[PDB]
Amino acid sequence: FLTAVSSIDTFLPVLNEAKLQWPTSALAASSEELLGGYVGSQFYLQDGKYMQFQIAGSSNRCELRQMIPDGGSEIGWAVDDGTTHTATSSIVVPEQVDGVEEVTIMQINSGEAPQLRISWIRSKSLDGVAYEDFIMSTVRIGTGDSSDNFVKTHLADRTAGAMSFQIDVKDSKLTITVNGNVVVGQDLSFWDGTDSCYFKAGAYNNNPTSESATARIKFAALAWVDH
Ligand SMILES: O=C(O)[C@H]1O[C@@H](O[C@H]2[C@H](O)[C@H](O)[C@H](O[C@H]3[C@H](O)[C@H](O)[C@H](O[C@H]4[C@H](O)[C@H](O)[C@H](O)O[C@@H]4C(=O)O)O[C@@H]3C(=O)O)O[C@@H]2C(=O)O)[C@@H](O)[C@@H](O)[C@@H]1O
Repeated sequence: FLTAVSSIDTFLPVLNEAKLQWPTSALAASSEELLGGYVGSQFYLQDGKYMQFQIAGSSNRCELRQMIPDGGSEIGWAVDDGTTHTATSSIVVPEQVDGVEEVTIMQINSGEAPQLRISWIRSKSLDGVAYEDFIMSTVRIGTGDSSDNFVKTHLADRTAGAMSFQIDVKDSKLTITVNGNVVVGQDLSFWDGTDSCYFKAGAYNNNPTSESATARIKFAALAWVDH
């Protein structure tokens, strides 16, 4: 018997502003269904306090997608609309099983390309330095595929305990704060006028080396706010 995330109060504000996609982007459960007790092995309340996401398979996901609150439709905002768009979370990333290589846990996505992905990464060299078992940001500065289209940053090594995140977008600039420390005024002006941006959070499994290996991510808190 699995306990539903909506059975406690902690996540109700964000569930009232999200739909769930599982196991792919095109298969979704509405905000109303989430508030109404949606539960499964992919999305349940773990140890009485964690909104836990689980997913296996290449490019599969169990992920919340920002909606207009109170039964509204899909949100679309712009990096240059003058409003500050903020996402906060507290995440416990447990040890990922063999075959899981990268798990995107928060995003700014849009109808064009992902402006930002915060992901757990097993192993990567960045600007001549090797990092392992760590949290990375990937920001797009163009629409191409080569590395010049991205800015990748080591944010923090994965910790045993909960790790807090804050993503702030205002006036075409991005700030990321991890455990209260600023880790990224990153320019987003390439995306000026893109009116389809939205936040996501959960687990999106990228480039696994086993199709059966299950990514698993635990949220102690998640909120998205517009000021
Ligand atoms: O930097 C290196 O050294 C290596 O980079 C390798 O290329 C990377 C890119 O740098 C990006 O990380 C790129 O991110 C992709 C994701 O792989 C994934 O396709 C994602 O998919 C979106 C998609 O838009 C879809 O519509 C839906 O929204 O799901 C996804 C989402 O929710 O975000 O889109 C990202 C993107 O396009 O920005 O991934 C590649 C990669 O191959 O993994 C590579 O060049 C390697 O050789 C380098 O060593």
